[PDB]
Amino acid sequence: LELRLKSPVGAEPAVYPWPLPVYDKHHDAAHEIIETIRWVCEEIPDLKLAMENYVLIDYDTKSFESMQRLCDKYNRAIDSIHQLWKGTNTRPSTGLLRHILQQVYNHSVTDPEKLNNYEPFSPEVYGETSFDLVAQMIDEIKMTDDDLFVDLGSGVGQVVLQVAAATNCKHHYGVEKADIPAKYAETMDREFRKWMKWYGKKHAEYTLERGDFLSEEWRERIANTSVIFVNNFAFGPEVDHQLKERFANMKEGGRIVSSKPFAPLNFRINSRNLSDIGTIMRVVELSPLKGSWTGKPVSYYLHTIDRTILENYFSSLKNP
Ligand SMILES: O=C(c1ccc2ncccc2c1)c1c(Cl)cccc1Cl
Repeated sequence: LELRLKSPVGAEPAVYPWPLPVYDKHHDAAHEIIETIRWVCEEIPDLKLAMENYVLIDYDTKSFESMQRLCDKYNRAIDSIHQLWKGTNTRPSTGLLRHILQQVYNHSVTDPEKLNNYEPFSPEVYGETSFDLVAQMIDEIKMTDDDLFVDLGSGVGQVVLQVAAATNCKHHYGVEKADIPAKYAETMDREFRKWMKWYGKKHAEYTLERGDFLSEEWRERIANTSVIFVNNFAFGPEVDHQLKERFANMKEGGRIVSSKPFAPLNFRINSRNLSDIGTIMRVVELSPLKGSWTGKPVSYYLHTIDRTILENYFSSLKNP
């Protein structure tokens, strides 16, 4: 007993067992099947024509025969369209990406109890504000092929997968120290690549890793990163202090996107604060409410390595 969904690009079919898995009280694999068919029909206009109207209105998620009717109607339409293309990979849309990331998480994080995360910006609630906030950030930082993106404490890899699907960075890295999210990130990686192939969607190169970003190996790695992303909201003072030390080795124009600023927004250099990281970096608050945002009143911080802050203070002492 199983349900099969044919790929719009001829990849290996999506195979679901019956009874279908349940994700939570209001979310299950049946709704995922319905939403996948709908997204495929949205992106392929010919497919919508081929597929009968009623099929997506009258379905019973709790009926094997009903779900199988729904799956067969889609598959036949996939077959009709593949015969039409016989007679002679882009980036996913934002909408489709939200669906893919949720789908990848649903298939990967099978026991979310195991995460022990009660934080408001945790993997279990990613689609709520994070997806939209990360999307707002991608539009604001505007990375190129010369950039290398690192998420320090990447969890199950959701930020890395979103940025990789949206940008053209040389490479995207995610580093996670903790055992449980790092083991789930291995499945997230497999599922992401499988589903992206199924939809026929392109993504940048990315690596999800297990490791301590405060290690010796990661000192030179932070130093050579152009865009660092770090949710440092719960970070201790020692972790904060150590990170500032790693950031002090970054190149001019290097950027750090974070939840809490690493330097005051109103930092003013003087004879007493010359050790502070604020002497070598600009800091701005980016709030989607300032930048048609109707979500949570959230903000993130953009830091830019700029050693001219320090250079100017010295030139000012030498040239009054
Ligand atoms: O990680 C965050 C994030 C942001 C704000 C937060 N506010 C309070 C608590 C945690 C938080 C985490 C993030 C960042 Cl830094 C940039 C872009 C998109 C996202 Cl989702």
